[PDB]
Amino acid sequence: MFDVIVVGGGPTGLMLAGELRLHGVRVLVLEKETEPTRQSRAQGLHVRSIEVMAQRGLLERFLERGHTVAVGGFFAGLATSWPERLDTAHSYVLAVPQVITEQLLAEHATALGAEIRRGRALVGLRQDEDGVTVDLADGEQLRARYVVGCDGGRSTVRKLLGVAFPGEPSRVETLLGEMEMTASQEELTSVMTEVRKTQQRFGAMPLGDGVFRVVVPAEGVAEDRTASPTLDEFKQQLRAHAGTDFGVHSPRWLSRFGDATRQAERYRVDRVFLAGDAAHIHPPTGGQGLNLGIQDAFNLGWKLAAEVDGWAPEGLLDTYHAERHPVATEVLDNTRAQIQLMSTEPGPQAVRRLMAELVEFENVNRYLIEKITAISVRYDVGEGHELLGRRMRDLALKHGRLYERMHEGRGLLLDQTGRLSVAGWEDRVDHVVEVSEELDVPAVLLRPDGHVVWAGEDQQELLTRMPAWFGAAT
Ligand SMILES: Cc1cc2nc3c(=O)[nH]c(=O)nc-3n(C[C@H](O)[C@H](O)[C@H](O)COP(=O)(O)OP(=O)(O)OC[C@H]3O[C@@H](n4cnc5c(N)ncnc54)[C@H](O)[C@@H]3O)c2cc1C
Ligand SMILES: [Cl-]
Ligand SMILES: [Cl-]
Ligand SMILES: [Cl-]
Repeated sequence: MFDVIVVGGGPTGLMLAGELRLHGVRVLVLEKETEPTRQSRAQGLHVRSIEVMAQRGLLERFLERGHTVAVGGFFAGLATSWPERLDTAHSYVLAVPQVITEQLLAEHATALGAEIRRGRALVGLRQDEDGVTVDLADGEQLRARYVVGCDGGRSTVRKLLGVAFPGEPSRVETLLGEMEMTASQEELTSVMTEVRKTQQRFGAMPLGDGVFRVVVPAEGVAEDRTASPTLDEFKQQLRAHAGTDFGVHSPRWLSRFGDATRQAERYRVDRVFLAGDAAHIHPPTGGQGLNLGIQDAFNLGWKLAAEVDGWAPEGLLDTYHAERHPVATEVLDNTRAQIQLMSTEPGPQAVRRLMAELVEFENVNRYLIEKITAISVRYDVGEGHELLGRRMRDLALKHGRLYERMHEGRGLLLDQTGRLSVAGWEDRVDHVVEVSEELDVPAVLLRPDGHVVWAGEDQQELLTRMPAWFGAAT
């Protein structure tokens, strides 16, 4: 049998498979699609996702296949500028296609020793008090201690548990397409900016290889929710919302996505977990579905690997739902506000003009970017320092950065004075003694995902918060 079986070869399951392999966990990735989909969904990581890869040393391969972008207009298309005093060392946006993002995460999980069986489709599942039984379409049963559901928005695992999926349905659908056009490239650059003053969800971005990525609003709601949109439909929407069809060339692939904002009610149902789109779906327009799914698995990874090793605290796995469900609600809630600001009605247009006056303030622009990039996410840990909950930025230490010592996914203890020590938790927590100037506190205790659970200078105060997140001593 296996220790953990994840259901989904997407960027969420691959990120969870790598986090579990850092602790020697026999994992198994079940993916329905044999060949990975060539549909370029997302187009890059945000600041927090960039920091997540840096904590594992995966940032080099991402930066080799992409390029950094520091512009304005990521919040509801409000074309501004990038903030100045952004509390993060990776204050930029890496532009990598999701196909490359899934490719690097799959190669890293395979390099760490993860069974990725492509072509296996989960049909049914059931669980006892000792493990979970998985029934595949081919008829092969698989026993596992814990199973996590990363099988996308139409999650089969979620339906096999009764976990409700409440939220608002799809009301405003949009058309996306990677293509070229008979119109000049320089001519479209001057046309999009003029129409964007009213219809904000009309865009066009180049890919360098001669093709572009044009997103055009659609009319009505499609009843199939999976039917291939015709090319004549694409030009009819381009001529109605932009005044010119551009005469498109060869289209690589077309799609039509909705704006249904739904979120799972339970993230854990006793040995079965949900992550990524399996636990929350929201519109791609103002979306963090790739950033959220990565950070969801980045939160569950070290926690689930702590249970199979036997040192996890009592209700550690219960905190996955208690910490990643509110993050999905506020994200999903922000996506609705961003589409609302993109509405063409005279009401929402007046609110967008008010927001445009407020984003001129740097603190307002910084607050929105810190919330969108998810670098301001703060969990509930307890009472104490002002750092309790938030992650720790890449602090420049005396010898190298800070994220260069967290590759093994172990507990970190930044000790600037050296008088603090770990007694009995050496098997889970390291002891980095490096003086930093960006840190105004004597010592910080970091969870494997970077979030702070203790900050101070007392040894006895350290002895209080150590077993709360790392179990008892040896
Ligand atoms: C057009 C578009 C643009 C987007 N743009 C962005 C963006 O700019 N930024 C951003 O952050 N997010 C963006 N997103 C959202 C983000 O891409 C998704 O949320 C993300 O792909 C979901 O990650 P996941 O691995 O959890 O889901 P998936 O990638 O859907 O993973 C599910 C995988 O498991 C497989 N599977 C399904 N059911 C089963 C089963 N029963 N058994 C086995 N395997 C199964 C599926 O075939 C699939 O391969 C966009 C989404 C879309 C559609
Ligand atoms: Cl605007
Ligand atoms: Cl760097
Ligand atoms: Cl102003």
